[PDB]
Amino acid sequence: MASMERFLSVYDEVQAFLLDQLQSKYEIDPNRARYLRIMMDTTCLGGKYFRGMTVVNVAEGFLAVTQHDEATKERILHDACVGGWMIEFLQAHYLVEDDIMDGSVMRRGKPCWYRFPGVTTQCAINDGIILKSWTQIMAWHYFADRPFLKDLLCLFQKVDYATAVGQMYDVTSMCDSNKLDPEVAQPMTTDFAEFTPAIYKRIVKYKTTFYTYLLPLVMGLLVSEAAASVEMNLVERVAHLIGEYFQVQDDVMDCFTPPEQLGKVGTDIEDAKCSWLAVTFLGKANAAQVAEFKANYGEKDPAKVAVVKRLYSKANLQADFAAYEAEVVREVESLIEQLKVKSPTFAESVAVVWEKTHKR
Amino acid sequence: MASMERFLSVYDEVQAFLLDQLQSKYEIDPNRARYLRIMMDTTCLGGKYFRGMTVVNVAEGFLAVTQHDEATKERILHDACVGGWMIEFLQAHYLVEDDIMDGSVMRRGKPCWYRFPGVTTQCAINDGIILKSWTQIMAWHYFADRPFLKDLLCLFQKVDYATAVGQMYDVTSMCDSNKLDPEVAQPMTTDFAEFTPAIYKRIVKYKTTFYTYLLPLVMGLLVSEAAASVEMNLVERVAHLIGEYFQVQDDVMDCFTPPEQLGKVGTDIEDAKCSWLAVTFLGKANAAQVAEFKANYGEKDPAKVAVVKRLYSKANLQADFAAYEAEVVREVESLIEQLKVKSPTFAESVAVVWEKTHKR
Ligand SMILES: O=C(c1ccccc1)N1C[C@@H](CO)[C@@H]2Oc3ccccc3[C@@H]21
Ligand SMILES: O=C(c1ccccc1)N1C[C@@H](CO)[C@@H]2Oc3ccccc3[C@@H]21
Ligand SMILES: [Zn+2]
Ligand SMILES: [Zn+2]
Ligand SMILES: [Zn+2]
Ligand SMILES: [Zn+2]
Repeated sequence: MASMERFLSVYDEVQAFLLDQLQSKYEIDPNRARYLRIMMDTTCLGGKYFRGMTVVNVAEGFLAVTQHDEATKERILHDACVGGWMIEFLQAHYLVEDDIMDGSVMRRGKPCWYRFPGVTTQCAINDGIILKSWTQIMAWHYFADRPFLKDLLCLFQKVDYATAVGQMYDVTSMCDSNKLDPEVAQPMTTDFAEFTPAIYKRIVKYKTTFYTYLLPLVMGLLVSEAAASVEMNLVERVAHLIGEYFQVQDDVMDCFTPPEQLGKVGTDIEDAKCSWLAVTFLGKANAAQVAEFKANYGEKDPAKVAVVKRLYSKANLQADFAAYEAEVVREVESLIEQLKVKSPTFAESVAVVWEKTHKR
Repeated sequence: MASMERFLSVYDEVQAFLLDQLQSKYEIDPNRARYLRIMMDTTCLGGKYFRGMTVVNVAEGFLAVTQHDEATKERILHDACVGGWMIEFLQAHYLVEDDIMDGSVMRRGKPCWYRFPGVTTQCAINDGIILKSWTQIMAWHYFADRPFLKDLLCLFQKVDYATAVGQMYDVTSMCDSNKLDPEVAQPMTTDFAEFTPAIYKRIVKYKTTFYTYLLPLVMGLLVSEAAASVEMNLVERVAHLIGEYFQVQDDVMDCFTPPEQLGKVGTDIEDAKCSWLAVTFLGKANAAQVAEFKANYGEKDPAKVAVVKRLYSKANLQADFAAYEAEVVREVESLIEQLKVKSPTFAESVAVVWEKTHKR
């Protein structure tokens, strides 16, 4: 069976399980079951399933070099699918809640969930709660007797938390830290002193890299009972590096990719986000350019946004991007080499992860 | 040591733990640590701590009849405190997110978290996420080697899920079930055919009773390694009964308790909630009264809300309330008797739970 069809089949299985359980144990009625079914589909399906498929790919790599009964190979692949769906549902949770938090309009060329007419924010916030709760229901049901259950729940839990911490770093990235205070409405920074490499890296590491790259890789290891074929500190380092790169690309596309291709109208400039463009721009700008940036960034006014875009184009950031990319290729290659020592298989899965990120 | 001072001390301990861990492992800075500290205090403190103190009270009951080393008694009490805080933090999560969902203005005579000037909905939604994530951090840290860890995590997880399902039942309680559809903006019911005893009971059982009464009771059992002194089906039945009563009282107060005493301006009538008042009213009204109710319920207009209030006063619901109360006293007493068979101690803790609910 091809991996994707296995993964998609398991979605139908897991869906059926969750909805049958709501009927048998939670007293649900058919219409509310249907609402949840549609919610699940709308929020969890239609992306590339990169995250969930990474769990499957890591597990397949181990299967090719480890002796097992056929039924064991099936059980491991089933588990890697369930585990992959746990990640996809965790993402779904964060995309639902993030879109409400940010007042986002679209996602993947469709309206954000909360904007569907029969949803509304009042329901959507809870719908996103349910999404994450379903990850735990999946784990407890499918992995009840598994030796990796403890480690998988503990890992999931740390990654979820890291992600919410990351979200906090992100939403607060345009405030001055010394001014944070629940009692006082928060001004946007005027100095941009916090738009640094170190601060950017912190936002991205927590907000994205733990759930997008560390969790799929380590989950594949856990369902394969392979966590001793790796040095975990290498896995962490390479995850943090590739994830950073992913976000840098996402940031560039927010400003420069046509909305029909992006699946949304990018607003990082108006939202005053700590983007790779803004930090790299401020890293090379002269006094006049810095001043022009301050006068126009973080404003909904299209005139001011076009001024920021012009400032980015004029500042030749494509060159800094090529240079960053070179350095990431170097470091990722180095880490892949170091991972070959203990597991050539795992190293190859990481190479694939990197190719899929680097090319897209 | 008196139970409350132990419980409050453990809050400071747990706080310190969480915030020290953010600094040592999550790269947090002092100002964001302070924001989180203030968030935690604001959202988790200042209620009666009924839920968390129930875990402590159940555990103390067992201590009085079970032989243990002093250090064991301390360890059990510490665990019951941590477990109680897990529940208080879970509530905090749900109150933060519910207040945003409902556009609530106050809670306990203070502004809802999301309305603090330096919070905003964008941060508050994530703050409520963090709140729940902290329950898991607490459990994994404090209960890492405990024999009850699995059962406690699995129970917590089921109660959280039940609660979010309950939230869905609640927010959708004024729609006609056959009309639920993410694609279509939802009209309020015109027939009120779903304002029934069975439907009300379902909302309350899931939205409130699992986290307010079942979880504190069973958590006390788990931290005491006492789950075999009880018949779990009795524990469930008595929790569901007392919790229902709690909600019925809450519903009456929403309409009839002065706002300064309530800690908020009640809006169940304007929000078209499936309240005990509306279901009991529709259970005894004549055709004219039903029609007047339909013409005025679920509208912000104060004139229409006063008409609904007048309809409730005129319909002598205090009498139905006294009758309900009598029947609950009966049934709770019966269940307490049945629980004395296996554990007089546990039965007494349940009696206390009931006294504190029944009197308040
Ligand atoms: O893109 C690069 C880069 C790095 C190494 C070699 C060549 C280019 N940099 C360095 C800083 C320039 O302002 C920016 O901080 C960053 C933090 C994380 C990821 C990326 C960047 C940005
Ligand atoms: O309050 C009572 C009651 C019950 C038993 C004896 C005396 C009074 N009832 C019965 C139904 C009247 O419309 C209401 O459905 C309910 C569902 C749950 C809790 C409470 C009620 C309400
Ligand atoms: Zn966001
Ligand atoms: Zn982006
Ligand atoms: Zn609510
Ligand atoms: Zn209420």
